[PDB]
Amino acid sequence: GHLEWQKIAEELGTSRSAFQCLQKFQQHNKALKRKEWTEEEDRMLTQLVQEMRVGSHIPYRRIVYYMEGRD
DNA sequence: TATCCTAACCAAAAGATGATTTGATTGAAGGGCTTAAAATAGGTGTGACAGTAACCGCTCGCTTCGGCAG
Repeated sequence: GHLEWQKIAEELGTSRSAFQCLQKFQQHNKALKRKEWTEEEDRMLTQLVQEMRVGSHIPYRRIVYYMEGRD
């Protein structure tokens, strides 16, 4: 279930640890790197942009702290 | 589409990696000692010497100045 990555590393059998396995998976996890879009992400992105943006300047990536699976 | 992620790459903050320059240290030498001795030749100031110097709780005895005396 993408959980207990110590067990995942042990099952891998190449002497990897949980942290390395998780790092590699997250760097190649479609669920994390959101090529997709969701309604709540769009709504909250619009809300934060409208709250903060002045003129043509918006906090393009500082919104990522609030919305998951982004950069 | 409006917008984004962030694979691989461009612009900028910050975060870091080694070579070079400047602030700082010091190793060795100029130097200028030491007592230890032995010595002739010396000059006087000064510091003892010494002196005067000066400055710094109860109960008797004794006395006087008037108020009548002479």
